[PDB]
Amino acid sequence: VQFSNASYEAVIMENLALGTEIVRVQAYSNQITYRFDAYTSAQAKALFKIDAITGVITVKGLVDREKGDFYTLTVVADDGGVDSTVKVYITVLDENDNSPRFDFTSDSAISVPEDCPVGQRVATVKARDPDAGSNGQVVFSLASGNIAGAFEIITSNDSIGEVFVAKPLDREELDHYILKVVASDRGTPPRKKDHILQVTILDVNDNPPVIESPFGYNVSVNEGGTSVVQVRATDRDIGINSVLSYYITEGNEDMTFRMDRISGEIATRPARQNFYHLVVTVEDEGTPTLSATTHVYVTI
Ligand SMILES: [Ca+2]
Ligand SMILES: [Ca+2]
Ligand SMILES: [Ca+2]
Ligand SMILES: [Ca+2]
Ligand SMILES: [Ca+2]
Ligand SMILES: [Ca+2]
Repeated sequence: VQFSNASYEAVIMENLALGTEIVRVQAYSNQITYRFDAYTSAQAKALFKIDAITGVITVKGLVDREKGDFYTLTVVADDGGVDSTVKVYITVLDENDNSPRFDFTSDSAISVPEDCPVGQRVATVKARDPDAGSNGQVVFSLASGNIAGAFEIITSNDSIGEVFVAKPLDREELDHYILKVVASDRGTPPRKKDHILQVTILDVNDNPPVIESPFGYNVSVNEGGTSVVQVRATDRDIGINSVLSYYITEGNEDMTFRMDRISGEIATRPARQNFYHLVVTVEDEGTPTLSATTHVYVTI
């Protein structure tokens, strides 16, 4: 009718082996038998058992702190003669038994213009770890593919990773990244999960046409429609940012010459001076418009 103690307490690690003895209830007057009362939860009765004779409570099931960190058992001491009851309080401590998992709201493929300023945010990732304290805090890093330190990841709220431009980008040097984002917990030792973020670098019109002849063109013609010279230029950008237009902008007031806008070929017009100094402008078709100038000196 009386118990060895006012209540019983035990502190156990989650995932403790089945059969582990956690506490012994003892009552005294007649044989005494021990059992859980009717009100003790189904969840608790699946995890713990009490020996009818000894009063020893053992681990019966898989104790998972992420499913519950505290149980109240009520134990009946039946002398076969209402029976006395006593409370048993079980605290469950944390194992670092979970790795971070990325949420599906995490960016996995982004497009960044190569003139994206240092400090601008280009992506966010989110990860969770259901362990307790340090075992559940998440910190992000860029473990590989972060060529020349282009990007940096900053962690908020042990939960969100913000990806920023850390160094100026240049599509003409590197037009894509495969960043291996790592979510680590702060367990000792830590558990980690990786996530791939693909970065495509978009072109800006940041390269001018470059004239292939550094000193311009010096030519003699002795012609109606006779080709005189082809001006050529290149451009390091792509798409419309490297599509070139060729114009004669000065020295052709008497209309002796024609320049094909696309090919840069100069011809005499179908149709007087012994000498012409043509100025040629080459423009790309991007924004802002970039251009180069060259000189074409024509002797007839
Ligand atoms: Ca667990
Ligand atoms: Ca963890
Ligand atoms: Ca845990
Ligand atoms: Ca560039
Ligand atoms: Ca460019
Ligand atoms: Ca260009």
